[PDB]
Amino acid sequence: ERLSGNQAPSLYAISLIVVFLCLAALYESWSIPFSVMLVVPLGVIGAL
Amino acid sequence: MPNFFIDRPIFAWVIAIIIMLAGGLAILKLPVAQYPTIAPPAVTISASYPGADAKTVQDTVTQVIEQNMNGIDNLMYMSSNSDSTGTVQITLTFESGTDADIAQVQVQNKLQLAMPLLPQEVQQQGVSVEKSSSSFLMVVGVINTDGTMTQEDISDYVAANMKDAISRTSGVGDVQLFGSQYAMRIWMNPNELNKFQLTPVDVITAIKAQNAQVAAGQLGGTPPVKGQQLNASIIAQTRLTSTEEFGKILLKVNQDGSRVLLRDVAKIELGGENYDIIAEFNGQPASGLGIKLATGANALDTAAAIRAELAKMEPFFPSGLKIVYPYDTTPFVKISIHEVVKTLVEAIILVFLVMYLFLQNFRATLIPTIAVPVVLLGTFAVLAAFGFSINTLTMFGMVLAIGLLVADAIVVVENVERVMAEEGLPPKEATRKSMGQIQGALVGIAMVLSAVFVPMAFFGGSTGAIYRQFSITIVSAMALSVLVALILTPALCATMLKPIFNRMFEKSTHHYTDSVGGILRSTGRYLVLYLIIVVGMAYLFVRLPSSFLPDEDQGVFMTMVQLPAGATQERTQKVLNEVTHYYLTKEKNNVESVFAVNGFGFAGRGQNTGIAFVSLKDWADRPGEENKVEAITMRATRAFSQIKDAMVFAFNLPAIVELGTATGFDFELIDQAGLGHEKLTQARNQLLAEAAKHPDMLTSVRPNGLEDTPQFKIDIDQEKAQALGVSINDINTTLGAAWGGSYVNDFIDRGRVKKVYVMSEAKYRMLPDDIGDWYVRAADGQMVPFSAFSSSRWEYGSPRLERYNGLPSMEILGQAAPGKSTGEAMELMEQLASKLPTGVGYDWTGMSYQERLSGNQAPSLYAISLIVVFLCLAALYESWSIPFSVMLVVPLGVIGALLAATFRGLTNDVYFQVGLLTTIGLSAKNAILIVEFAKDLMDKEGKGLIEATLDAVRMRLRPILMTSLAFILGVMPLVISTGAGSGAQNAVGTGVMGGMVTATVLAIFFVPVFFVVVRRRFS
Amino acid sequence: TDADIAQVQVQNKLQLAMPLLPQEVQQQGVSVEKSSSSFLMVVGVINTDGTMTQEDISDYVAANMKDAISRTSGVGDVQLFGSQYAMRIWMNPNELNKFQLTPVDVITAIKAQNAQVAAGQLGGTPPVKGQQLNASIIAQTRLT
Amino acid sequence: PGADAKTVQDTVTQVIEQNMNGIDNLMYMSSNSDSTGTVQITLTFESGTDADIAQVQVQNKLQLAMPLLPQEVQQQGVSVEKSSSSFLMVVGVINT
Amino acid sequence: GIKLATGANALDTAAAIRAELAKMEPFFPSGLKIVYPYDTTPFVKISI
Amino acid sequence: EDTPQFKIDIDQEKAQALGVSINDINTTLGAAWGGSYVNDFIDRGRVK
Ligand SMILES: CCCCCCCCCCCC
Repeated sequence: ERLSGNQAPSLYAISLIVVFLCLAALYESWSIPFSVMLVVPLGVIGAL
Repeated sequence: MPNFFIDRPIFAWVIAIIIMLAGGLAILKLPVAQYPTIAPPAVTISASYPGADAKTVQDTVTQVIEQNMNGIDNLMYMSSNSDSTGTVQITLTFESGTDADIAQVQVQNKLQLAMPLLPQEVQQQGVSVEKSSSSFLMVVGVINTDGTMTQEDISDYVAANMKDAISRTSGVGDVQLFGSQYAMRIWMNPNELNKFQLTPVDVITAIKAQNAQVAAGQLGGTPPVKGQQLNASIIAQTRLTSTEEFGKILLKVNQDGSRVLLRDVAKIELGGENYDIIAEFNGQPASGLGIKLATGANALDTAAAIRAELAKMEPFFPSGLKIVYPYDTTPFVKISIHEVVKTLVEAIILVFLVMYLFLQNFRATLIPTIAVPVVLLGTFAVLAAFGFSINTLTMFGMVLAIGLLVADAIVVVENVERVMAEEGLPPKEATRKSMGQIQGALVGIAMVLSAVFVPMAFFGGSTGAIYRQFSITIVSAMALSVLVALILTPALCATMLKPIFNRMFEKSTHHYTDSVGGILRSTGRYLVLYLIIVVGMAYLFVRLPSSFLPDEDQGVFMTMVQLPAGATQERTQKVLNEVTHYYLTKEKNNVESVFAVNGFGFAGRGQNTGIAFVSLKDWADRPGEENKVEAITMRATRAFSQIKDAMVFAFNLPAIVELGTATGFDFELIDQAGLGHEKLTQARNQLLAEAAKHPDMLTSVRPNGLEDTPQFKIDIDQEKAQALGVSINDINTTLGAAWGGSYVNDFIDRGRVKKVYVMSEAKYRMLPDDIGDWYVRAADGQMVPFSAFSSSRWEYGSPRLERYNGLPSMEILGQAAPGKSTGEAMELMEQLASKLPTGVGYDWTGMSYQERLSGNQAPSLYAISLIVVFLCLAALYESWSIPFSVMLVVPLGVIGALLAATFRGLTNDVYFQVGLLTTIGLSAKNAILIVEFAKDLMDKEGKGLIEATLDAVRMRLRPILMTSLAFILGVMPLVISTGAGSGAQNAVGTGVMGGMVTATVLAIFFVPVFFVVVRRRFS
Repeated sequence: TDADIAQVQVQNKLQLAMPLLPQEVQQQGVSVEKSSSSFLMVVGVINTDGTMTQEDISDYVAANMKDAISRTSGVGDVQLFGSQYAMRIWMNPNELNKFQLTPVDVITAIKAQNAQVAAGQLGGTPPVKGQQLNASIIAQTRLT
Repeated sequence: PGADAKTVQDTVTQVIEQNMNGIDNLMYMSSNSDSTGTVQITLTFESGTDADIAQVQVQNKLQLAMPLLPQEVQQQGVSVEKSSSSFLMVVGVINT
Repeated sequence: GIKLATGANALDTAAAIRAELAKMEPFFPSGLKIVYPYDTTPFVKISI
Repeated sequence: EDTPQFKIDIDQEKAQALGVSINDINTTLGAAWGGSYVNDFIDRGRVK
């Protein structure tokens, strides 16, 4: 239990890096992925 | 594929970041050692039978064990020893790739079923099945300053307070002591045993009785009575804890009412379990801790954790006890890898300066400053995929790989700059024009260079384990370099490379094409000049000594004193006090410390054998070529030549401590017909005296074992022992326990189980006249001397007996003469051994076993190279006779390496053979891009075969000088470096840079010769 | 099933039971082995002249041939069609009767007088200061 | 058999535990020692380890501890089992 | 009589038994000869 | 939690003076109060 909750923050970090780079390698623009990595806090707040 | 990046510079940036993030989190999770596992897996059975000579050990322990080593998988050979110390060492060597944990359990399960077949005293000592990977990470020595703690006071403190937590602190493998802990120690006095009519048998019987453990049950146990209210586990007489309690042990009571106790006939100390080895550190007494390294651990992080833990023990020590470090190769592996990472980082700097010389724009020099450290990082990400480590072998694979990386980002980076010059193409339209040229002969670079290095990982058997460490890390830095040439390289030229020094007036005014155009007029005069190079490289290659790995200054060397036969422990301690005295009054300015071990040497463990762990100063505190181990061991061996009644040979460590040597063999001599030991020595002396009359082929031939020594036979008469009525199992027990020692049972000291030994006191077992002080009871109570039933004599016997594959043997070490190869010396030895007496065989072991089973692998895998390199170049061009123009550049790079190795004193070790193939790699890469352009100018234009060759050579002249000048200067500190780890980089650096001088100064002339001469033959 | 691990798991659970066996079973050798049910081959050894009997060949192919074949990789176990030599003592109940001897007295005499004895050393460790000699002491050996 | 819990603690349990180091993948150890004389030493490995590679690595350095144990343990035999702690099911048997 | 271990190749084992027997033949006493009265592996080779 | 125990303490030399052996004592105290596995028998075809 203190291994799940201790590595969780690093799961959220490397999962946001991958979805950022997969987005920039598809829609070209560096500003595109930044348009949508701002939408992640809008959906996390309803989850919790 | 590189033209898909017409409009995707970002998608090139994404998967460049992915390679830098795969390589970034790989370095932080990758093992760091000095060397990989080169030696094949080997498992050592160690048994011990105290008091026994070599024959009692062999006939009761050694043959019984090895008649049960069967059904074990992947076993190459097996070889055992039998000392007069009383020790067995059976080594079982397995094939490469054998799971050493699986093979070890199979060895110990066949031995666990053979434990009821061994003597009971061997079962009490316990056999050990350990994986022999003998590489001391670092030796923790422990000494007292003033001295109240003796040899065994320190060794018991280490094993009870220091050994347990060093076995912790993750990354530590097995630990191993220089000494033994305490034991309760009964020194018998045969005068009182004669006086009270006791034997040593009566002493042994009363100690097993009055020191035991009792199961006693419970109060209110199960089934109870009804209405029971109480449980209590009851405790009975436990083991003894103190020295005073052993003295009070009743032996017998005389009829007049007197107690005959143990301390009345003996004296009882608390001493070591054995007294065979005594260890000193600068003369004052010491202990020690050899430490091994685990799997998947760093060698730089455990030594930073052991030493960080020994600082958390130095408060709690007794006042006087400190820690020294007589053997620590970790500063050598810390510097010598950091001095290769400095070559990597200052290779990217020299790219940045060479390309600001030749090109005069800042925005172009950033482009190989990006693409070269991406492929370096991606090579670390693929070593973790294969499961490798950061070691010396895979870091010089980097250094040699940074000639290809430099050559893959100078080519095309330059070609984009060239098509922007002769026409005003914008930087995106010009980058596609470069992909019309450098695309197809760039994925042919990727596949010709695979066939140079991929059939090198298939070299087998503890020498191809070294070549596989180079061949993975170079094909990795060649496959990504191409992948980083089509992607994230062209992209960096379509962007950030903006359109449109009195040296260009000298460089571009070159009469090179005026020279080459006169060479093509006269090709026959220089075609025979090429044959002088082919014969010149086919002679310097043959006349060259062979080697494995260069000698290096470890900071620590060795010294081996070996006394004659029958020598004692004080007579060997006398010489080690004269060797320690040498290094502290004659070599004061070089050596910090000397750790003398009296008792153990190469493989014997007699009292006439000793060794010293001489550790030098820091390399920065010890300058000069005169102050290295190449000279210090030379200049001490001169000084230890006039010492008498000893052989004291100071020497340097090898590269891998557990390999053999080059130009040297390792020979066995088996008696496969039951001849005997004296029939095998006469076959051994016949072979050596016949191998000494071939001095031009065989040098330094010798036996590895020991020669026969006088030993003191005692001989019981049987009727004299029965007419007196004494039993032989009382006679042999009195002789064995007193003179040899007898482990009896255990006791508990400070909550720690420790042994109890029974042996005679030292002043009653030194001489053959002390036999007359030992009497034995008869059945009726008479004390009978040993002279009353037993004579004695002196006779020869073997202090060390060897067996090989279950049959007796005598190992023979030798080496080839200066100027001849090993297999020529190895076929002579088996022409001499076919003239031996009938029933004597031979076999090859060690490194000679590997060299025999892998004979035609070097010309048979390079034959598969030359077919695939031919086919991948016949694929690239449109003709079958087009590969020639390229394949004949191979003697042009090798000729400079064979010169640069003989004008310095080098040798074709494993660092010179990897350096050839990376100069064969660069000369063939440059030759492809010449005759690619010259073949395209014939097809897409109307160039007539000399207009094509001269046009293509002047437009490839500029990059072929950039990647040569960047990589001469890159490895140029490697040929000048001295001291700290510079043995390897002088070997890899010199054979490269002298070999690629003659690939850029002469290769730029013969490739335009070969492109024209070949296709006028096949027009 | 990985038969390497499946044969470790057998003699894991067998060495729990092995000290619960008769002593004569243990000193003959208990063996665990990964093998086929039937023979891969048979290697027959004959004598083409007649200087060796049937039990002279079986001793040679056990002392000199059986152990190196069983160390060859792939060989599960070896079945010898014969037996090697033993020192074979054929007692006689009438002379044992005539001298009031039993087979126990035969066995006890052989264990005493056929022994390989560990007898120590002259000048072994820890020595007296000034010791100048070191030599092994040779007591009884095996009968040959 | 028939030993105080402190006596098996320093003659048996610690003797095993200073040898159980260097085994690959190790999360923790937890041993116990009763007054019956019984000791079990759980060697919890980290998840993803082959439980049969780990069972033969804990076994080939258990066997170099038999030279250091009291000799009464070698007749009962010190086991090593691929282990478990919870019951999958209980099968009861009654009489009617 | 030679039993084959579990998993071992029958032809690689039989070819490795003949390599050991060839090393014992130089040291036989005179008149002693190896015969091959039963071998299941020549079927495996000659049928393929 | 810490149980009361019953340390019975067989003194050596008092037993040595009375003429008893310690090994007949220790197999008397153990067999009576704890029990002793002697050997095996066969109940309905099983070694018990
Ligand atoms: C992504 C590039 C992977 C390169 C892998 C190198 C393979 C080398 C094989 C050499 C023979 C074992």
